[PDB]
Amino acid sequence: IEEFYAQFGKYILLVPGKFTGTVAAHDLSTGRTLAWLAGWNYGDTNPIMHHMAAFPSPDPYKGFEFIVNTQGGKNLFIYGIPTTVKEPGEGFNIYRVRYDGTKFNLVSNIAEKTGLGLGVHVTATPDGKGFAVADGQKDIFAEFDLATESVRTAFLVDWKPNNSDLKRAWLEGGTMTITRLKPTLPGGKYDYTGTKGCKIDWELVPGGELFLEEGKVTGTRQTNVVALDAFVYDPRGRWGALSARLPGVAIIFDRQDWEPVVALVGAKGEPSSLPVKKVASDTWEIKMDKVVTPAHQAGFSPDGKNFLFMNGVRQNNIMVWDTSNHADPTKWTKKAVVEDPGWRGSYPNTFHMVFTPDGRKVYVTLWWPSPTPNGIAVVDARNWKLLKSVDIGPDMHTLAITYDGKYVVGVFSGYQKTASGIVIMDTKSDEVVGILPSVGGHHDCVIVPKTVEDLRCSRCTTT
Amino acid sequence: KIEEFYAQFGKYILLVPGKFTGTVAAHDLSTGRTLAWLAGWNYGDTNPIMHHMAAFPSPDPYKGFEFIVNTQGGKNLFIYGIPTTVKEPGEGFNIYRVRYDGTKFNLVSNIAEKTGLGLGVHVTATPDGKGFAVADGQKDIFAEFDLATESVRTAFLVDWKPNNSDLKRAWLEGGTMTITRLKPTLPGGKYDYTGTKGCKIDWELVPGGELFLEEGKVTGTRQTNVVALDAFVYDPRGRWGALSARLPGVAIIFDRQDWEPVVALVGAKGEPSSLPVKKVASDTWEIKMDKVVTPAHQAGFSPDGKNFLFMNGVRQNNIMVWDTSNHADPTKWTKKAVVEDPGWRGSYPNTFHMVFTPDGRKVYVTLWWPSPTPNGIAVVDARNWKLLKSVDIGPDMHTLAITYDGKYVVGVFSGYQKTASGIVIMDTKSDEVVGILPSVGGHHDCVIVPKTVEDLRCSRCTTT
Ligand SMILES: [Cu+2]
Ligand SMILES: [Cu+2]
Ligand SMILES: [Cu+2]
Ligand SMILES: [Cu+2]
Ligand SMILES: [Cu+2]
Ligand SMILES: [Cu+2]
Ligand SMILES: [Cu+2]
Ligand code: NA
Repeated sequence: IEEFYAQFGKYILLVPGKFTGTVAAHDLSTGRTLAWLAGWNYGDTNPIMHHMAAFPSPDPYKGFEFIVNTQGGKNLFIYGIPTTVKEPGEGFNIYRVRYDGTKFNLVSNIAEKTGLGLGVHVTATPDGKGFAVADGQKDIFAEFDLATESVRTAFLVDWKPNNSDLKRAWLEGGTMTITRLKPTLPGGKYDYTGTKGCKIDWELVPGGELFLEEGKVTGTRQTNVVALDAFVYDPRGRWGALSARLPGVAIIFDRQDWEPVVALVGAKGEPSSLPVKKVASDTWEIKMDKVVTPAHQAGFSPDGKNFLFMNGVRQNNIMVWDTSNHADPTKWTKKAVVEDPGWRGSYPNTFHMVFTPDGRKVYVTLWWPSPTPNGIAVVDARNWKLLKSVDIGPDMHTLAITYDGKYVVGVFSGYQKTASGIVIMDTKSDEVVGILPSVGGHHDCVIVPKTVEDLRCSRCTTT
Repeated sequence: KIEEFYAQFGKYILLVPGKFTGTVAAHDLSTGRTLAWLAGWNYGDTNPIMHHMAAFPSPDPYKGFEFIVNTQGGKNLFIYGIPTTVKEPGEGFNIYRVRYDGTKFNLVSNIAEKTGLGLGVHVTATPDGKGFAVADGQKDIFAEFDLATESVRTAFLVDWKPNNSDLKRAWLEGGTMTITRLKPTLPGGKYDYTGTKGCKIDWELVPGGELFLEEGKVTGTRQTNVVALDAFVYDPRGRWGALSARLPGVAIIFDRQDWEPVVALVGAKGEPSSLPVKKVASDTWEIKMDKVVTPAHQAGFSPDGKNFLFMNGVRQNNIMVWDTSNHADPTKWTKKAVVEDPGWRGSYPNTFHMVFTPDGRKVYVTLWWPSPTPNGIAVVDARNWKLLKSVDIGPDMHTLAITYDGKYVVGVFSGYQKTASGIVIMDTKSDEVVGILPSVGGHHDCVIVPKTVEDLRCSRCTTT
């Protein structure tokens, strides 16, 4: 067994636990868990540990830092756990955690310091000195400076539907408005702690994008939701892509002047992009005459020359843009679309991804609801053809890769109530080399990076 | 491919509680998958220190099984170094029945709320698989429960009256231990001991913590009346149970047929095998001790029931063994061997949790130390009563279970709730570690789901 682990190399796997309330680092070279922390011990009464990213450390085994965030409110009530809790904790914390070579230290709550409570993807910036967080119930994203724990920028995104009827509010198109946000409380604090700011009272769960149009999700501004998901970074610098699941759009922002420059449109058969028009000193718009399908997971390739966005449910595919023109995102155009006849139903959804460091392949999860086994698609990232699908387990989420390129490491999470695990796949044979047990509902995972170059294949360039 | 690893382990499911993680989980050791987990805080349990557990026989665990897991609460949250600013920790002391249904866990009931008894230390299944006991060493109460009707069969309180009321001498100089059969005091035949109610001390005497009380490190309203009950372990032959009391270093044998204590075994080397029990009221018994030589903690019978072990701790670190082959008469149980080692002569290691092989030829015993000394597993020849070998594992070693075919010991270590943790598997032929699996857990227990009553002889029933 130690022979088993000695193949993997000295890589540390970090995972949040979703409804377990924990975060944990595992030493893939020995099978030992190095450290873990349980949010509830600190008085977080609803620690839905959601997403995270880790910063470059010259020796992760001596120390490393990471951000992990949580959801809260009625997000406790949507995974089927028959809890009698009446008033769930507000959550939406953004925790800075440092491993000191023995234990995790809860260093700070960045959500409490800044007033932005945001509970979906966390991504590191490519120089490892800042991070972004987005939220799909509030439709806000921000980028943060790690050293000062302060907001660099924050934006609200809003939908104005053509047809105010809920079932048609996205299908018949609408106007997306992007507004740069400014702090409203004393001290330069934002007023978005806890559940404050929500358009809907819980998130749109994996594979659940259409649940809002279907009348399944309560809240006060249902038809104004776009479900922001993530801000992923071009590894070349300068640009980030903000995914918005309901319009199926990735808005490219220029991080130099903090403006949106163009809007990629996910659906197959739809234009490569739509323009972003500025309408006010801090406000921009995108007009869409229709929305063919929602989309979710998004990512750049290691060299930044491709960007992927996974259309889901109304279409299940991998949409690929040629992003090789780093100077001009209005040049980025659809170059390929990975499809398969077996993805013609509502599920599976093409899901989380990770590229090999050499950019030659991308691994993409295939998610279904219970009880179909969920899996990993292996895709040739030179000719954009599906090579292989491999079944893994129920409710498969994210993939990380060891930074030598030799093993993909993924998690599945049992819909928070059935089987869960860590899977390791050998990238030479594309076969599963083992399952390790995992007490986790993880929707995320990362391998602690040593360099900035490692972030190109980490929770920086992709979800 | 680890599947080669896992195919050798066999079809066995390991359950572990997470202590400070607040979870309980089952792992399928044949595939490495976690079958199901549950997080107590999801259910509104704000301080779910998931502590001890026992599982009941199931003809096919993979299609379903049930278990009990209980929790601690109150200031137990504050004793493992976690820099929490929480000021009003949940009261805790829940006892949960959980059922795996082949797909997920189902929190079937809260037996503490149902019965009125909040007891947060060892859980042990009875030999027939139809009942279970739970003991508590801050309240010094234990009870046996009927699983089917989720009711109390019997409950007892145990109290110490010291010869010397000075806290540092309150055990050393002896005292009277009083055992009282309790009656429910609330409507519905409920007891009144939910949450922190009944505590004599405000937290459990932590692993390796026995004397923290005499040295004045532990607050509480009845500090010199504590005996720190630990567990009620069962004779696999039936009839008898042994209730361990850490501070007096005694295991009180009870006759489960009429629920009376019958004899008190005394742990310490050089002291008598046992002391008599005197009945002094319809519901009250006494044991008199002229002194207490050392505390004792882990306790258990061999699978055949003919030996009983009690681990002396801190004043002496040894394994005391009684000949219990006389099933008819516990007053005849007499010390027959003690396992000692030069390396056991400091305060630690403390011989701790244990598991015997199905054939009874060996017993594996945890060696626990405070950080930063590597903790491990001792392998003891259970026929000649000699230490064969010690193996280093990792920090904060806890319990050991064994697969029912006898091939693998499976143990947990728990990082003092802050550092490294994991599940260790040890081949019982070579007595070497055959590897570590990751584990997000602070587990102080673990059990492999049994299929038969015979399996329980090597599970959380005969030993802790
Ligand atoms: Cu996402
Ligand atoms: Cu996911
Ligand atoms: Cu998620
Ligand atoms: Cu114990
Ligand atoms: Cu007999
Ligand atoms: Cu223990
Ligand atoms: Cu414990
Ligand atoms: Na009797």
